Amino acid sequence: NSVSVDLPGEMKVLVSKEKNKDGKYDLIATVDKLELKGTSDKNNGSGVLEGVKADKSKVKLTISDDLGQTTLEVFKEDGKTLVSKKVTSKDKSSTEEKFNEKGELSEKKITRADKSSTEEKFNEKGELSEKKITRADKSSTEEKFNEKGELSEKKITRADKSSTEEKFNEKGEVSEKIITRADGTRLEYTGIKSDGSGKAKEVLKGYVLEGTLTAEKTTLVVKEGTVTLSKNISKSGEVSVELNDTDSSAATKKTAAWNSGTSTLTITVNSKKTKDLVFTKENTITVQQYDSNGTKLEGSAVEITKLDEIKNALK
Repeated sequence: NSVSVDLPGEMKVLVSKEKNKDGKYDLIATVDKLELKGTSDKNNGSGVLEGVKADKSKVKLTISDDLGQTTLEVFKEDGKTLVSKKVTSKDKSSTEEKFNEKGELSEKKITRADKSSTEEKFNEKGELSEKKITRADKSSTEEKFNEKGELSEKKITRADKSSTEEKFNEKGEVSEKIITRADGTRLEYTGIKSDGSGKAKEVLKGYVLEGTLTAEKTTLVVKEGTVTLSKNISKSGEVSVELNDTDSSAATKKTAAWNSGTSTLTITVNSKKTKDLVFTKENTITVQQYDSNGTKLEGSAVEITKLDEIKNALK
């Protein structure tokens, strides 16, 4: 009864082998649950097919004579006001537009043959509101602009799912910055001022570390009584941990060494190594105890899950 035909948009059309009552060829295709229907004086599968959704919008598919392009148009109930238009080519590239009630372009999206894309939204003056470019890999950069045409936010997401996200003030300087790492943990900088100064906050699994950004670097502090543990992030991004005890007694005072090659803070009490604090590549902290002498580590490292557990390690 029919013959099936492959079309640009991962879609297919069926075409009758016989002519109908009116000398024409029947055409049928389903497109998102909607069955579109039409007829053509041709039988290669080209032509227009139309439908109506349940909410009364009209759908029209036009398939070019050579079958190398398709246009899908959604209209409102009047059949005249365009809502969306998607044009697709057999190389898989594409164009989508969406329109508002007035019929201005509100959204536009170009898709390349390599699935990379550029998306743009326009405000009600028809000016650029937001733009996103997504790269062949999975990388993506993404901008927002205010009602004065100025950048207000920018976000550089990467292949590994890492991202930097900036917000901008009136001078067009960075007043907030959020840094996410592949592992989902964050670095959050707020209230950034022209000198450098701002709040800092590292968000980890189960707890947050707080501190300050200066133009020198980032310092996150944990305090327990006389002890202060400081986690420094330098302008290169390298981590350094530091311990200060405002204690003066010997039998009790804590003291620590940082080994940058291992990313491990070892704490000594009374000339004997007591435990190791490891700060991992998965940006977790772990603790492990030494033996009597302080020569070797024993048991198994234990992941810190709450802040109150870092404090108890510093007692």
